[PDB]
Amino acid sequence: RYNAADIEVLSGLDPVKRRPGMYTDTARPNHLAQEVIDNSVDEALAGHAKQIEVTLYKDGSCEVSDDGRGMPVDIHPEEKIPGVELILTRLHAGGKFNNRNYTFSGGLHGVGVSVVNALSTKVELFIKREGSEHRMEFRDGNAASKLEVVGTVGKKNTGTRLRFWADPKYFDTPKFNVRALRHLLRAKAVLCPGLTVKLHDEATGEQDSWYFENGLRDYLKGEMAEHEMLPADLFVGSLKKDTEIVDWAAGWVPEGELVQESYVNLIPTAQHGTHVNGLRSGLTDALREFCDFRNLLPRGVKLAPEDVWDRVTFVLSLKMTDPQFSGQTKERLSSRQAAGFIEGAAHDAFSLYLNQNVEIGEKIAQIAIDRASA
Amino acid sequence: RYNAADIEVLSGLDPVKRRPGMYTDTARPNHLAQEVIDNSVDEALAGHAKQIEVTLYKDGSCEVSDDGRGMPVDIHPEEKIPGVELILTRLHAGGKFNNRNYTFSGGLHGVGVSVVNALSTKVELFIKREGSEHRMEFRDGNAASKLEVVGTVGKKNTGTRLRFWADPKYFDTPKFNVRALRHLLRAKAVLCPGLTVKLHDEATGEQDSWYFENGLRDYLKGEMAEHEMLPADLFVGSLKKDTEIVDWAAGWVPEGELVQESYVNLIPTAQHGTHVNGLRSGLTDALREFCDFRNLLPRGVKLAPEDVWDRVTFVLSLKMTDPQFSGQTKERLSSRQAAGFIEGAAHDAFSLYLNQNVEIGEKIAQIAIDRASA
Ligand SMILES: Nc1ncnc2c1ncn2[C@@H]1O[C@H](COP(=O)(O)OP(=O)(O)NP(=O)(O)O)[C@@H](O)[C@H]1O
Ligand SMILES: Nc1ncnc2c1ncn2[C@@H]1O[C@H](COP(=O)(O)OP(=O)(O)NP(=O)(O)O)[C@@H](O)[C@H]1O
Ligand SMILES: [Mg+2]
Ligand SMILES: [Mg+2]
Repeated sequence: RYNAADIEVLSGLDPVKRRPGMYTDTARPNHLAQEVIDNSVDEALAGHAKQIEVTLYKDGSCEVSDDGRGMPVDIHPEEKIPGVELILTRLHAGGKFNNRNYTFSGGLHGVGVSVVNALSTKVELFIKREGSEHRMEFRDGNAASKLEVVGTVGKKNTGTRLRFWADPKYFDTPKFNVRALRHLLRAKAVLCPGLTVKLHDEATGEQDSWYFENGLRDYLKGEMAEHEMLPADLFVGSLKKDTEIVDWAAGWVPEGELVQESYVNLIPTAQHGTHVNGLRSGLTDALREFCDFRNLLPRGVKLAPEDVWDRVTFVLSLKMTDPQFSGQTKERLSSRQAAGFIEGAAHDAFSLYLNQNVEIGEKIAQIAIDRASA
Repeated sequence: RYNAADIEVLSGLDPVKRRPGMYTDTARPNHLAQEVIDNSVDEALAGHAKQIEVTLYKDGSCEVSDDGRGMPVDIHPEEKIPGVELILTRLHAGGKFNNRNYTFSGGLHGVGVSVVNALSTKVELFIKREGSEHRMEFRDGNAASKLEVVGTVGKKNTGTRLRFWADPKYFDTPKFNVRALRHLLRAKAVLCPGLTVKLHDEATGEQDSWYFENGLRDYLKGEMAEHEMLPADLFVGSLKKDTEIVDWAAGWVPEGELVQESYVNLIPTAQHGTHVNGLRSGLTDALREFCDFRNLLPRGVKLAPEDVWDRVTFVLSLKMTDPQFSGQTKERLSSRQAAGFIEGAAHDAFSLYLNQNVEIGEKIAQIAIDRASA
């Protein structure tokens, strides 16, 4: 029949092994690498790392090296294991449930690295802290070694280096999408100024290396260099509040295909969420108030946000303490705070731009008016 | 600094309370009710329940009652607490990790009910099993009462009744979307024939009761009675293989707005996924093997899936052992197996309909090819 005994409890990393679809993208191990990139970028965003180096080995493994603080090797006071063993083997264990150890961290669930380990036949990592370099190895998510000291290092030579071999049984294909991972990694250098990011595909000999201090405008200009945007130089804005920061570059294109990237604590949000909603409302408000204060609007036509957005190319990078994502892969942002904050920020900053740059704003407005009439 | 002590381990329901966005749609508590609905529908899908009754009380709470097997009240052999206590209190604990207690269940993660309670100021449930009626109450996710024997019942009166009071701090709005929950509940009666589904919103004066012995074709006809489809009588198909079942009704609409509903073990998948991709592939493949065999397709123009799919209206219901969803909200199905299974079923079944009903099959092709003209 049906009793309490028929209720089974998955513990440790087993929930990830039995249903990985809810913890990662099972199409490719790219998002597993992303999880490791993110923890390195989070160290970078906290002013502790200045270099992320990603290597795609010919044996299918991927490795991420940062010069951040290194994940703790110390013994957990109420968990009996060294921190790294705890981090790699337990769900909902992480340093980012507060805003003490990381301010604007991409990681929030304490699940990321553990998913990598749970879905990797092998994980080998080297941590450098307190003058000593350590090594720990895992197999099929289980601890495969002890906390080894492999060498001595300079006191301030710190960092985490993690290399994982994705188990092909959990994925439609074990092959990495290099173009996507290349694009992803460069944007991390654009969005975290001062961070040097390198990628090395040992299968093709590719090397790439990025460093940008103030490059959001030039980043989006470069991604649509073939197309004619207006303003030709890409309206950019910003707003800081030490709990929320927003940066964006936006343009309107009469012809061609649209770059539309959005980010939350440097994590890409493919289905965009609420922060993109605020940018649309704010830009729309500033544009329907510019069409009316100047009577650019034929009569009978009213601008819907859809008309504003149909031909926009934007790059939105929001940073906030405690975002709210809909899943571990973090594809849309559902924080309701974000919609208003960006709408206001963009509404003020675009209104000033238009009343300062009247002829350009008209040419913007005509693109929206042409979409609404249609 | 930053040592192992700074790594926090959230246990119990604490992960849900600190980051509810990854476990539910925090825009409104609708998805909390869905989790309770889903567990009742799974009892129905296992041939043990024949009526689910949903009541949206004016005090903001929701209650879902089924006449199924009732969730276990005995003590778990290795967890020491009664089954209901384990179900409500622990993550990744369920009877749906195998195909023993439920064959085609919507639930797969063992997390659903725990999320509802974890995000509710109060939860009160009644179970009917073993001739005795039990009751247990929760507050803020914690057990607030014991497993009380509140009454006696007949041997064959069995069932589960759960009432939860969603904590308003976790949600953008505490009011339920009745239109959405109304539409949802009707699909459960349509997709599980013989199941009687009742909705009672005590605030809207609304009462509803759904029962269909065969309603898939009639369901889509009613939702697109406002537009003229082709075939006017709605091409439908089906296929069973003792591991997966697929049912669908599909039509092509020259004018009006397209209803496109997809389901996996009766759980709605709004961002459809692989089951819809296979249906699109099968129907498109079958239509060119018809446009080319009957030479209705101009050459130099080719039929792509987008052209077939541009104006399709479908309702697709897949049932399979071990689906794979991308998140707790189960918005996309990523099982790549399902894509092929439906493609074959749809490809064979659509080829037959066209070759028998060609004057209709032609007018279908005209919609697809004209759409390709652009
Ligand atoms: N490169 C690193 N350097 C230092 N600490 C790290 C590093 N990578 C991971 N950590 C620690 O590992 C813990 C858990 O990481 P992880 O499993 O990725 O979950 P999370 O990053 O905290 N949040 P999420 O990724 O959304 O599940 C964090 O609390 C960090 O303190
Ligand atoms: N109405 C019910 N009748 C009988 N058993 C139930 C009922 N509701 C819940 N259960 C049991 O409680 C377990 C946990 O349910 P739940 O937390 O909703 O997750 P799940 O159904 O296992 N899968 P998921 O919904 O994706 O998390 C189920 O596996 C059932 O065994
Ligand atoms: Mg992380
Ligand atoms: Mg469930």
